[PDB]
Amino acid sequence: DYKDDDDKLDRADILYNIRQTSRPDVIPTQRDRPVAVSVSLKFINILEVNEITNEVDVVFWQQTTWSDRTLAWNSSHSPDQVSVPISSLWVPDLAAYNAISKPEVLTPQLARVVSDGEVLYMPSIRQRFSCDVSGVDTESGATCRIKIGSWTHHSREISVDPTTENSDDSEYFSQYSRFEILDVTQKKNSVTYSCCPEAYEDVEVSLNFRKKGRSEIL
Amino acid sequence: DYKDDDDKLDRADILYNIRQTSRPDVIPTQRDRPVAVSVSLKFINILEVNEITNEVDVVFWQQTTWSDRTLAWNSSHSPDQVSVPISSLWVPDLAAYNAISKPEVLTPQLARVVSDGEVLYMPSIRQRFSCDVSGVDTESGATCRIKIGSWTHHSREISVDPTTENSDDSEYFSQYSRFEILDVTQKKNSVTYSCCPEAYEDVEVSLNFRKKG
Amino acid sequence: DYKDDDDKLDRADILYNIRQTSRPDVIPTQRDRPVAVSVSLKFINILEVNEITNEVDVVFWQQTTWSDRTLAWNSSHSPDQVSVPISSLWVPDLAAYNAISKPEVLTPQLARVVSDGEVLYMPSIRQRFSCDVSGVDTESGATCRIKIGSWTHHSREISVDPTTENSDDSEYFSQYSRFEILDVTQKKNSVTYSCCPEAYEDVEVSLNFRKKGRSEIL
Amino acid sequence: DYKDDDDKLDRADILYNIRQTSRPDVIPTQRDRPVAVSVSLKFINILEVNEITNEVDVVFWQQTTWSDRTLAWNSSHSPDQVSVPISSLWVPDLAAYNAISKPEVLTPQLARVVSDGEVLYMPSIRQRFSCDVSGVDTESGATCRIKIGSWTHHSREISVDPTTENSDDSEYFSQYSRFEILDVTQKKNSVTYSCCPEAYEDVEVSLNFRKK
Amino acid sequence: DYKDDDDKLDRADILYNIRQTSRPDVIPTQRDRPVAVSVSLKFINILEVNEITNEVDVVFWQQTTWSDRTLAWNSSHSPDQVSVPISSLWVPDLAAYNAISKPEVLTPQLARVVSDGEVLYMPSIRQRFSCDVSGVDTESGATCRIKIGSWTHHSREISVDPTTENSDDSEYFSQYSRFEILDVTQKKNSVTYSCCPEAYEDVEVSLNFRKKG
Ligand SMILES: COc1ccc(-c2cc(N(Cc3ccccn3)Cc3ccccn3)nc(N)n2)cc1
Ligand SMILES: COc1ccc(-c2cc(N(Cc3ccccn3)Cc3ccccn3)nc(N)n2)cc1
Ligand SMILES: COc1ccc(-c2cc(N(Cc3ccccn3)Cc3ccccn3)nc(N)n2)cc1
Ligand SMILES: COc1ccc(-c2cc(N(Cc3ccccn3)Cc3ccccn3)nc(N)n2)cc1
Ligand SMILES: COc1ccc(-c2cc(N(Cc3ccccn3)Cc3ccccn3)nc(N)n2)cc1
Ligand SMILES: *[C@@H]1O[C@H](CO)[C@@H](O)[C@H](O)[C@H]1NC(C)=O
Ligand SMILES: *[C@@H]1O[C@H](CO)[C@@H](O)[C@H](O)[C@H]1NC(C)=O
Ligand SMILES: *[C@@H]1O[C@H](CO)[C@@H](O)[C@H](O)[C@H]1NC(C)=O
Ligand SMILES: *[C@@H]1O[C@H](CO)[C@@H](O)[C@H](O)[C@H]1NC(C)=O
Ligand SMILES: *[C@@H]1O[C@H](CO)[C@@H](O)[C@H](O)[C@H]1NC(C)=O
Repeated sequence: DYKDDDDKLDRADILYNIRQTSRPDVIPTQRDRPVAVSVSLKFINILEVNEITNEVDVVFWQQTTWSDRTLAWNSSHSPDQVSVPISSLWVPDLAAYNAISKPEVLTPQLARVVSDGEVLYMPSIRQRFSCDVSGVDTESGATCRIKIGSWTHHSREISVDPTTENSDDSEYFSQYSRFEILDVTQKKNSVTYSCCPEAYEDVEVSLNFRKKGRSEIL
Repeated sequence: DYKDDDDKLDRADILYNIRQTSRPDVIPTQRDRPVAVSVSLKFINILEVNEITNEVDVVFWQQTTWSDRTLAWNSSHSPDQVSVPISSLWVPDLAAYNAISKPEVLTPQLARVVSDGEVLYMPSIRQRFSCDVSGVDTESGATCRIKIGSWTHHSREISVDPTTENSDDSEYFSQYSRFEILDVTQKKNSVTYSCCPEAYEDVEVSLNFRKKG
Repeated sequence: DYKDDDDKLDRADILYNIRQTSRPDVIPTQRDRPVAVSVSLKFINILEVNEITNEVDVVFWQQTTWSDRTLAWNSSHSPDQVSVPISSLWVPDLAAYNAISKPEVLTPQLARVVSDGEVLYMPSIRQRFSCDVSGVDTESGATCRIKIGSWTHHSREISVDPTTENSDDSEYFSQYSRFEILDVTQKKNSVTYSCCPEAYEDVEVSLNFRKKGRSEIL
Repeated sequence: DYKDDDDKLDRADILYNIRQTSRPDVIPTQRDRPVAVSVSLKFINILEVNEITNEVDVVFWQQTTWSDRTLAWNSSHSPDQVSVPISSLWVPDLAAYNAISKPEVLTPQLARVVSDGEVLYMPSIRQRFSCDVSGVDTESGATCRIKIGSWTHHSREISVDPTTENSDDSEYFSQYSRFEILDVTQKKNSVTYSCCPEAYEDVEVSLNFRKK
Repeated sequence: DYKDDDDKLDRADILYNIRQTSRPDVIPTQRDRPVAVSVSLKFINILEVNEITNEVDVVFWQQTTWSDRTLAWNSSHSPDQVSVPISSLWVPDLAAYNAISKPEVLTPQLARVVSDGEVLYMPSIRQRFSCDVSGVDTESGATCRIKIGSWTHHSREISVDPTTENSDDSEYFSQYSRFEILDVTQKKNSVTYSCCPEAYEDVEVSLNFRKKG
């Protein structure tokens, strides 16, 4: 309930409840279905691009959501959401398969838990990637592909699905970047290896971008 | 009162009381209203300015204050204030929305708790930002804007307000910097996204500065 | 069996069982044989090659497995595998003898424990090495050798064995690298020092790689 | 007692006593008086100097001492001193007001606790500062001032005092540096802010140095 | 018993025994004598040298050993040696007097404990030092001296013994370095300061090296 959101004791009790029920290390599979993790990257900046080494340095908000209805509560007379340290929660073990640096989280490591069991987590992350930088200094731009999925959970355990297919991230991308975004495409993809049987679901993020205000030869 | 400030046992007891009462992970919403967080950035140094990439590296003291009346005590014959490790306290989950590096805290992670429940927290932070660097080597200078607000609490849970809206920062900015400030303003601002319902309050800090001639 | 894989209470109980049985600081010697650790490096990216200093900066997945039969459970009607924080497990104290930076782990620090007691651990690691970079700009390429073994356990306590002896890592190495891999060979080798006659087993990883576009103008 | 310093059980007992008595988060104020913190910086290395940006990169030993009498014990027949992890002790919340990087501690984080309750702590610290570098290539040299005081305790709670006003740090400063030290002065100084009522005591360390 | 080395339960019990007896924060002084620490550096690489600033960036293995007989056990029918996380053990608080960066430890932080109570600890460390780089491009080479000893324990509490062989230096030093080692000499010395009592033992490591060519 909206009116009761700022009831402190209620929030403290909800946090207590969440921590009693939460299993931070066990996947919240419900009904023998995989955990449906939804992921959508919102690019904030493109900081370094190297066309020779095919490397980019970027900042993005990793919009992440999933359900654990064992965390759910009756919010008819209590807050609808609270913030929770992610150390108290299970969080999907996502990794970018083509990252070449550690994900640097720039933000407080808190998630929102909603009374219906939905969890929202959105770290601001600075990270470097190996991807196709060719064409960045052209009209059509470069297309850098970033693949994100579970590091240890195959598709029967975790499914990683995109939220919105196409965007140009206009509400998020810095107007002061040297670069501009032409399109961001986010699609389901699946990876397997010859060594190892199971398939892994990932989201393949296609970042099409170019140098801004480039001087051309016409 | 200040005459009892160095009563060690009193300080120990106050710290004990604070740790018994404090809920570090719960917003201290009193009277069913948002937590009023007051913030002002005091710029100490401008370390690097890259007009190629529109990036700045700065050091600032983040003066931060709010109230949690449940922490209050009667200081008629006891210390007015004590220092407390911030891990013992709730602290607002502030973030700079246009930061491009982690906030590096340079100073002991302690806050002051006043006997009326007021909390004062002021880390010296070195951090990099993406902001408009155009004009830094002109008379009018550059204007670099930094937006600071709660990362996870919307306006009904936390309000973030500027302590003062206008400053020359003269008491704080390093006289030895190769840069000089023309103005620092701090304004209330609201942020919303099409994806999401609620609004998030922030403080928009506008740093107008130039390379000294 | 895999129909029971998403039974969450079962997963929680396996994790509990593993944590009750696991001795994280004790080598899991079975019978009185050394722990047999299988290791195979899959190179993902070659970030920097410094011909002046003979140094390389690389990213690789360190495919690692060993068994601890005391962790095994009956999985007739329970999950075959779970993910486990490596803090809950013994892991081999592997080190690269010619590393010149710390191994930076880019991925969630989780392992897979299989119901037969097998443990699989595969961190993505960025690390710098001192090695022979000569030849990198030639058809034959450079051969960079990295020796990896236990830091404190001799051959009677831990044996370290390569899996695949030869490969070009085509499933793993980035197509966007300015380098290309000719061959990755991984062989057993033994190290002793005049101070200390006890043999230490290691895998010698020979990375044969070359710069793309070796022929240029000037 | 000299003879008992290496009595290991005695050292373990003292450490146990210290940890039972110590309040690491409470200032050790005695007799309604501020904690007297004595501080002296000894510069070891001047690693980088930038005359354009007025920044220096230095290494120094922060010689720090104070007393907590509640830690004292009778050492007539036991060790006079032991080493203690600082996480078991209260240590002053000192910070350099013009630091522009994190203090990087290069040494084991241990203090010495003396049987009279004196505590000695001396980290080697690498840190960058914003200060006046002009004149560094001249004979008179540059004078870089570094202000060190409590970050959260005002003068009623903690006094920060120099041990020794003048020195050229000869036993400490690297002979192999490309800079040389002319003089290091360390003086009491007091800082007040228009926002806040009380004064904060600090040591102003004036580092007079030049390129060789 | 080496045939009993792989008895897992035996190893678990030894670790239990070590952890019950170990005092990680107390110097293991036996018979009212200083802890006799043996320590020597084995250089693996010289990565960067700057003759202008007199700085070197090197990698070495810190061969370290000492005794704590309270850890001893009877190994007639049990393992002779086990690996132990150093968090479970006292370790000498060694530091380099002329270090200008943190010691970056590149290896698992385990020590070996032997059934006679000997402890062996050998971190691979990358670290930068301020030292005499003059002569590096000459036949005579440079002589960079690195001074290492206890940070807080004087000579009556900890002694250091750096005596070791060096004709095996090519077993350790990288063949791929830009530099070559002429000699590594490691000798006892003592340090005192006018301000303070006691002497602190150190190991003066003289790294005599030159650029190849
Ligand atoms: C696919 O799943 C998601 C998850 C989160 C979001 C999301 C949340 C969101 N906020 C709540 C939130 C939840 C948790 C953490 C941080 N933040 C608000 C807000 C506003 C200003 C700065 C920061 N966060 N803002 C935006 N733009 N997106 C969207 C989709
Ligand atoms: C709007 O909220 C605030 C919060 C703090 C301040 C504040 C506090 C303050 N000190 C107390 C304090 C409380 C806590 C932590 C550190 N410091 C004193 C002082 C002086 C010299 C260095 C350090 N701190 N100094 C200054 N200039 N501003 C002002 C407004
Ligand atoms: C010689 O021993 C090994 C060990 C592991 C592997 C292994 C595991 C593996 N995955 C499972 C796993 C277990 C644990 C941790 C991470 N990953 C799958 C997978 C797929 C996409 C990204 C990540 N991991 N994938 C690949 N290619 N190899 C191979 C040989
Ligand atoms: C104003 O307060 C002080 C505090 C300490 C000192 C002090 C202590 C000191 N040592 C003891 C000590 C205590 C504790 C920690 C480290 N060290 C000896 C020694 C010698 C060689 C390296 C290291 N330490 N050496 C020097 N030069 N100064 C001086 C004044
Ligand atoms: C003066 O005291 C010492 C201590 C250790 C050594 C020592 C130990 C040693 N190993 C055992 C060990 C003990 C503990 C930790 C790691 N390692 C073997 C070995 C071999 C290959 C990589 C790693 N370690 N190797 C070498 N070269 N020296 C020598 C003298
Ligand atoms: C939630 O609680 C309210 C009042 O406490 C009650 O009327 C309502 O039935 C509850 N909802 C459910 C689903 O039990
Ligand atoms: C506060 O404390 C003093 C003495 O400690 C007492 O005189 C007074 O009544 C107390 N209550 C209030 C509300 O001040
Ligand atoms: C495993 O448990 C199943 C399930 O009840 C049972 O049929 C059988 O006894 C077990 N199988 C073994 C021990 O091989
Ligand atoms: C210290 O201990 C000795 C021996 O127990 C005792 O005789 C002496 O009186 C004590 N000193 C003080 C000052 O109490
Ligand atoms: C050591 O232990 C073995 C059995 O554990 C025993 O036979 C022997 O007497 C013990 N003492 C010595 C000195 O070996």
